[PDB]
Amino acid sequence: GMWSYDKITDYLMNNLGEKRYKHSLGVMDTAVRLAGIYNEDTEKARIAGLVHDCAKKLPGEKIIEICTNEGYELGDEDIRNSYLLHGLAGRILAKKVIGIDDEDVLNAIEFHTTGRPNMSLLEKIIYIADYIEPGREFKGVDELRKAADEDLNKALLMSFDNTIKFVIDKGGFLHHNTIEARNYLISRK
Amino acid sequence: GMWSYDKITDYLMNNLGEKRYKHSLGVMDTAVRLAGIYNEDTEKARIAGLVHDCAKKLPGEKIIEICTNEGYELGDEDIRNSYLLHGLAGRILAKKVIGIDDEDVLNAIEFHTTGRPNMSLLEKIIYIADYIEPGREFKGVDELRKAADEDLNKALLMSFDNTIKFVIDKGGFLHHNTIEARNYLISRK
Ligand SMILES: [Fe+3]
Ligand SMILES: [Fe+3]
Ligand SMILES: [Fe+3]
Ligand SMILES: [Fe+3]
Repeated sequence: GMWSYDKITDYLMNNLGEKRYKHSLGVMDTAVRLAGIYNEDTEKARIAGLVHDCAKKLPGEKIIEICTNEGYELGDEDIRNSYLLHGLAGRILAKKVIGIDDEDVLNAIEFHTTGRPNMSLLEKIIYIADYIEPGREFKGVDELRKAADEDLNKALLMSFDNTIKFVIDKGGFLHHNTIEARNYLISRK
Repeated sequence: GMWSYDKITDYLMNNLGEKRYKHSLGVMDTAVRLAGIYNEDTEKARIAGLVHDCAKKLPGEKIIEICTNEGYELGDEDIRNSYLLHGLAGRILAKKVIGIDDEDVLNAIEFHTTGRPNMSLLEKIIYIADYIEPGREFKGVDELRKAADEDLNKALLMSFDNTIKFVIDKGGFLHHNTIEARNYLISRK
């Protein structure tokens, strides 16, 4: 069955450490706030936000092993940036360890690192909450916060654009889910 | 059989018009020059460069119809930027109308608009020649020309980066082949 809130918080503090656990509470609170604005279920928002980073502190090799063992097919393109995953590994832990069965919550956890095409409202909220939670501080966090409060799709687009430019600037790999997520928003806009 | 050079030039002038035909001769000459630098076959370079834009002046709807009729499966992601495709339609015309059978030449024509992972030397030469042919003039064309003369992979990477940033800036769609082409170069670098 599903773990109690208190059992979950114990598990997250143990696995994530103080700083990342505090981040997670911030994401939770932010997800709940956005849920209020957009009429999303508050408890779906609270649980997905709370547990979204449950696999964050695992080594990439272990993340890959968890995903592979549970039946997910990963390609070389998924393995080469193993950081990214922690969303899928987190979905797996949320389902198999924590006992969370809600499909929307599991998707929101899975795709929070990259986004994807045709995201649910909950998926969007969890994705953006990670960027705008109160504990975050970076150039432009404010416009992003404003946009999230008014026009969620705009906020995601702004985030995707920033990510892609940053990766280009750093010479890193670009994940297809992020590219496809952005295209999908442009085509609906 | 394959058309004579003179028949090809007649066809290109008629179909492309003066300005775009002149561009094509520039690409041809540039491809030949780069072929000399990199030890690629000069006649493969000359024909691919000459005919690469043979389908450029067709309407997008007709480009799509040519590709579909000849058996290529196009997705919504291919159709939404139909401009791009003219490479595949050009490959089809080069094979079925002009009588060009060389697989490498056909690939170089097909992928000149986007690039792709694991390009041949000829594919790379045709792709970059389009950007650096003498008739071109834009911010940074010079560094691109320098890089092409010394480090072809560097030049492509620079081009892909520029394209992606430009599309983001303009709010357009990003084609998976360009993203995948860039990732492939980063992973070999
Ligand atoms: Fe995360
Ligand atoms: Fe996070
Ligand atoms: Fe072209
Ligand atoms: Fe061209």
